[PDB]
Parts: sequence; structure tokens; C-alpha cells
Amino acid sequence: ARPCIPKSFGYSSVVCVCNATYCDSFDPPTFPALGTFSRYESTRSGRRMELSMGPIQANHTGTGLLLTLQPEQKFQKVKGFGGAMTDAAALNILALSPPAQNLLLKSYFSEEGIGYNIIRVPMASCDFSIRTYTYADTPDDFQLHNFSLPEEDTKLKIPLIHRALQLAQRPVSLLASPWTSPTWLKTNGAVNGKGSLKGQPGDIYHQTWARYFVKFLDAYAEHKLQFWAVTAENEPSAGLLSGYPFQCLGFTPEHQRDFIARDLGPTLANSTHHNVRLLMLDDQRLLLPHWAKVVLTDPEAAKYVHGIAVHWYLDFLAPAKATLGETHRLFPNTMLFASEACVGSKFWEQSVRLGSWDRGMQYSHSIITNLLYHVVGWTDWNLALNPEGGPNWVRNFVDSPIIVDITKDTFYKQPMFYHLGHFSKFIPEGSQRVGLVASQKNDLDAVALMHPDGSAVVVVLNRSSKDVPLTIKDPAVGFLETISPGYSIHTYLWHRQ
Ligand SMILES: *[C@@H]1O[C@H](CO)[C@@H](O[C@@H]2O[C@H](CO)[C@@H](O)[C@H](O)[C@H]2NC(C)=O)[C@H](O)[C@H]1NC(C)=O
Ligand SMILES: *[C@@H]1O[C@H](CO)[C@@H](O)[C@H](O)[C@H]1NC(C)=O
Ligand SMILES: *[C@@H]1[C@H](O)[C@@H](O)[C@H](O)[C@@H](CN[N+]#N)[C@H]1O
Repeated sequence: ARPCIPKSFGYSSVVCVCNATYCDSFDPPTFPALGTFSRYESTRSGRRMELSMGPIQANHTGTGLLLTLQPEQKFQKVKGFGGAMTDAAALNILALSPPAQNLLLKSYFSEEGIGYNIIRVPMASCDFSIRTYTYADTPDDFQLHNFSLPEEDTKLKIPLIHRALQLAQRPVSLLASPWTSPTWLKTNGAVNGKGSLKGQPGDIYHQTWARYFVKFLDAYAEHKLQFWAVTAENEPSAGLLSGYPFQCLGFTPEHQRDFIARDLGPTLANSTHHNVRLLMLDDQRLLLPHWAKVVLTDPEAAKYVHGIAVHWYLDFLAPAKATLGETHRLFPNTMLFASEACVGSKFWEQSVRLGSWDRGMQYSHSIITNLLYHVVGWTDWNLALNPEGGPNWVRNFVDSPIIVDITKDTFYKQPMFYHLGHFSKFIPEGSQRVGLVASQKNDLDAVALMHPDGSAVVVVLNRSSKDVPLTIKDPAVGFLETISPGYSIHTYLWHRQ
């Protein structure tokens, strides 16, 4: 293990400072002996995923908070956790010296870090790019004879994805999302603003756009990268808005439905990439369940849709049950997956707030709410940004768990990094959420899961200032007596036999 080198930037908590020769890292994962539990703790006061162990007690008495495991109450199985390899993320990472690059990638993807097993890949340019480009900018190239990956893919994104996959012990899943089509496929002839595909589903514009997906997957496959899934479009609602400032492609739910049924579904199904999953929506959960009903009550569309991708704007609030809950109830066999989450969105908020414990708590609160409402995965936005929260060609700056200081050959691991880690490191793919009931009203957020091997994991977040004594009951083993300190997050792990 190497501990956090803490640094204050004058906000509520510290960042952990990493450079070419030093980064905080875990010892190789270990199992707690039966009758004992493992605790990982992070606190505003400065603890960063610190490991301790205690006994599981056969007996318990008290009037104190009891969380009871309900291991026979089984919910969703987990796909995984990770973040986005944007042009901005890749340019920042590759601006560090090679040894520093390796420590940053190890922080995210290694068992010595937090075990990310998802990477979201933009299909060409987004706002977290330093120029606008698509893979097919030659006007009216319906055959896509001038389709090609620029340097952003071949020199920045692809080599970093190879290196991330080399460092991971878990199999990593790639998720691809487009922001814009070529401008000659669009009613407005521009990468941004209000505009959809020209013509009607089934026509040459719609078929060229579907074939563009296959050309993307073919080009990544020539670089020995295979995708788990694609989304039908990043934030299709954005391209319906007049003056939308960055790359978008407008679809109504009806247009997405007919595009999937007539073009994208059949085209992927007839390709060598037929095993790639398609996720619909990839947008705000306020659009649910209406968007899911429009698309999935048409069997010609539904037979191609594996899942519903959702976006979180953490600065803002929204109701989970009415959106994620009702959607699961209508379409229980169509997985919900959180594909994008960001903080620092509002006009009056600093883009990057180095050492913000509040933004850490926003991430962990959001992941717990998602896991409590059937969501199988949770994908951060940019893996790394600069201290301004860029680069970003429209100055749409936001925060990132890792901030790169190129002038210092340094990177800072924010509280958000550790809040994400409390989930990503300890909830492997195939983990199943199970029931967890409180004996009394309490200020804590918690969720329980069982690993594929039958072991238990519980995450407990305390967003209050008050220490909360509590016991976790598992009927198979006994009682974990513990305390949730104010402004803390804990992960608890134990074997059940
Ligand atoms: C990278 O960070 C490490 C850890 O903070 C720095 O190593 C420390 O260097 C100082 C000053 O030389 C010593 O007082 C400490 O004993 C070192 N700590 C450890 C844990 O080794 C290192 O100097 C930094 N590298 C650069 C180029 O700034
Ligand atoms: C399209 O690609 C071909 C073959 O690489 C090339 O000769 C041609 O000039 C390209 N056209 C444009 C407009 O780039
Ligand atoms: C999600 C969106 O797809 C992405 O382009 C954007 O940068 C973030 C944060 N800011 N904004 N707008 C999300 O919207």
C-alpha cells in the first residue's frame, strides 16, 4: 500500500497528489476470514479507503439502528462501473510523463486502484473535444468511401484503451455513443443546433447513419477493440432544442423508435457486430417512462433494444421511483444503465473544486439511489480534466474525479474518485443487489449486494455531520457492530460461509 499525499485547495477536503514516481495504491485484494468483516473508510477529515477488520458477533442487544440483510430478496445483477475516454480525457492523460500516465491508469483500472470495468467511447467529437469532426466529413458520401478514424482515435483514445485493458484484471466492457452525424445527413447542415436526420426512417440518410455505426465498429475491430454496447444517440432530446451549443442529433421518441426498427437494428443484426448490445434513450431520466413506452411497445423496435441508458445531472434533483421505478415495472426484462453523470453544471458553481467532499457525496448518493431503483451500471463522464475542467471547445467545463496539472507532471484524485471507488472496487460484474431494511428512520444511505461467490458487500454513506452507531444483521453469520462517522462513506465486506 502507498497512502494518500493530501493537499488542500481551501475547500472542505483534500485531494490525493500523484506524480511520475508516487501515487496512492492498495495492497492486492484479500478475503476477510469467516467470522470477520473488512471495512474500507473515507472521511472529509482525510481518510481515503483505509482498511480495517473487526469481528462478526453471534449476539446483539440495543435500541440502536439495525440494518438487516435480506439475502432471499434478489434484485438486479450489476454490469459494472467506469467513465468516459473523451478527447479531453485522453489529451490530458497523454500530456503527463509516461510513468505518471501509468499511475493514473492504474488508479482507475488496476486491482491496486478501484477496478473500473466500463469505458464509454464517443463516436467522433463532442463538447470535450478541441475541434469538430466526424468520421465522414466529405459531403454526400452515402457509400462512406471517406470514412476514417482521425488521430484523436488512433493516437489518443485507442492506445489509452489498450493500456487500460492491459492493467485491468477484470474484463472491461466498451460502450460507444455518437453526439452528431456528418452535417450532410442533417436537416440544419451543422454539428450543433436544432436538427435531425434528413428524410424518413428506411431512406438513404437513415441507412447511411446506421452503416456509419458498423464502419465505427469495423475500424475499432481493426485496432483489436470490440464493443459490449452502443447507444442509439447521446442525448437525442438536445438536437430538438434551438441553438443547442455543441454536437447533437435530434430524435423524438417516435423517430428513435422508427430509426431503431427500420435502420439501426437490422443493419447491426446483419453485420459481423450482431452480438453488440443496443441501448436506447442515453438521456435525462425525466424523459422516462414516456420514451421507453414509445420505443418498447413496438415489437419491431423492442426486439433490437437490450437496455435503457440514463443520464444524471447531480447538481439538480429528480424523482427516482416515478422514472426508473415505473420503467422497470413496465419493461422488467430491459436493463436500466447510467451512461453519464456530471457535477458543477449550474451557472454559479466553480467547474473544478479541488477537494470538494460535497461533490464526492453527490456521486455516492446518486450511485446508491440508482442501485436501489434497478440500475445495473454507473458511468462517469470525463476520466480526467485540467484544473479549468477542460479542454472543451464551447467552454462547457465540468468537474472530474482526476484533475491533471500538466505544468507539474501531477494529477489530483478528488473525493469523487474515492466515493466512486467504494462501489467500483467492491461490486464486481454479476454482483446482485439484495434487500436491506432499517429498524428505524435514519439519515444514512445504504445498499447491500452479494458477489457471484456468495460474499456480502454493503455501502453506507453518512451525509449528516452526526456519528450514527449501527449494527448490520446477516442471519447466516451474525452482527457487524460499527459506527458511521459524520461525512463518511464505508464499504463492508464479509464471507457468508
Ligand atoms: C512526487 O511525490 C512524492 C510524494 O509526495 C515526492 O516524494 C517526497 O519528496 C519529498 C521531498 O524530496 C520528501 O521529503 C519525501 O520523503 C518524499 N516522500 C516520499 C513518500 O517518497 C516526490 O518528490 C515527488 N516528485 C516530484 C518530481 O515532485
Ligand atoms: C477519399 O479517399 C480516397 C482513397 O483514400 C482518396 O484518394 C480521396 O481523395 C478521398 N477524398 C477526399 C475528399 O478526401
Ligand atoms: C452530458 C453530455 O452528453 C456531455 O456532452 C456534457 O459535457 C455533460 C455535462 N455538461 N453539459 N451539457 C452532460 O451534459
